[PDB]
Amino acid sequence: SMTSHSWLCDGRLLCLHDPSNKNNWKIFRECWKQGQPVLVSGVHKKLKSELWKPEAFSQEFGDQDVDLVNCRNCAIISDVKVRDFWDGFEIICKRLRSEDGQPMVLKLKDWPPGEDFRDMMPTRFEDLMENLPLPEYTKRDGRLNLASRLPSYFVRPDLGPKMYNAYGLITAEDRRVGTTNLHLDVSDAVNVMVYVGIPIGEGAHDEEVLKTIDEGDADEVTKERIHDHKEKPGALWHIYAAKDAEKIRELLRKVGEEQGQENPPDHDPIHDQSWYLDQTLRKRLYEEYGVQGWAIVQFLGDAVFIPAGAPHQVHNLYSCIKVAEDFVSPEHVKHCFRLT
Ligand SMILES: Nc1ccccc1Nc1ccccn1
Ligand SMILES: [Cl-]
Ligand SMILES: [Cl-]
Ligand SMILES: [Cl-]
Ligand SMILES: [Cl-]
Ligand SMILES: [Mn+2]
Repeated sequence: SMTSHSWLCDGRLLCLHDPSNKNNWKIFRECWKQGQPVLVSGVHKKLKSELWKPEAFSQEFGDQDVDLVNCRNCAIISDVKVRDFWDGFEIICKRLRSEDGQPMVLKLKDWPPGEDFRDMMPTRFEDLMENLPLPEYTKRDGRLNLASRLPSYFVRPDLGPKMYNAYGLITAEDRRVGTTNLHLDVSDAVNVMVYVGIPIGEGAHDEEVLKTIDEGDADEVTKERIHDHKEKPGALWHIYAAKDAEKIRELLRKVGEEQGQENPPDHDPIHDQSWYLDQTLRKRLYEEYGVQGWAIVQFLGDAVFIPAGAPHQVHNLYSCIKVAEDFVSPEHVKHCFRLT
């Protein structure tokens, strides 16, 4: 039976089922006021699927110059053509190779660059912005988006959206690396999975993906979305409450010191964007500091709502295209104020 919502993370995460329902705010706003993330499924069914394919991005934009990041070691690959990234998205035998001769796991850095998404891709911009869930919060002019209404005493988000494109992490060693390291934003964000690419050439890679989700602490209902409904999983997220950010900074100062980093006692390991919390570090955070997070698997068409101030990290299971929009809800406006 079609239902308004369900729960993940053993009751700790709201999952809304219908992305465009005018009644969603009534369920959403109580969870949001408490500083919880929220998942909305089914956004892919609202979009024009032909606009969100890796082959179309290569054909239309392939001659642009870009930088890539090697996710395994954080090395920058400078001034290559964007087709060198897109043509290897799903076909492993076409990927740029490291010196060891392996195909690299790559992230496309800042593309489209800065605020240029709308100018470069006007049909994509329209398709995304018209189908975002919770539109009074997420649209540039929504009644509960304060972004366009605040004075300079508040940090205002840039004009979006922003596109986040990266290969899937593959090996047992890759389980300890992030696609995007632990960081926080002073604005709220909605992040939509518009495409998941399951590769070929080393296709048969299904078992390291299950072990990553299991060791990632994903709940039993999340696991049933794969085995029972055959949905395509894109990325594993860990999100922490804004109120736990300083305890996470204390853990990462102690670990920085154990590993022989030499940091001033006030330095900010979350702002540095240099850490990925692996199974060892997540268990340490829980046992030693009393901090629990939310382990979230984002499937094709899932929109993840990330509260302002909430530390979070992302680990791609397969090749992903994500599009995100920042906004300023009244619930969380304290996080972007420049005083006290
Ligand atoms: N998605 C949703 C959200 C809030 C309120 C109602 C719905 N819709 C619905 C449709 C059939 C049966 C029961 N609920
Ligand atoms: Cl808050
Ligand atoms: Cl376009
Ligand atoms: Cl709304
Ligand atoms: Cl990062
Ligand atoms: Mn972020």
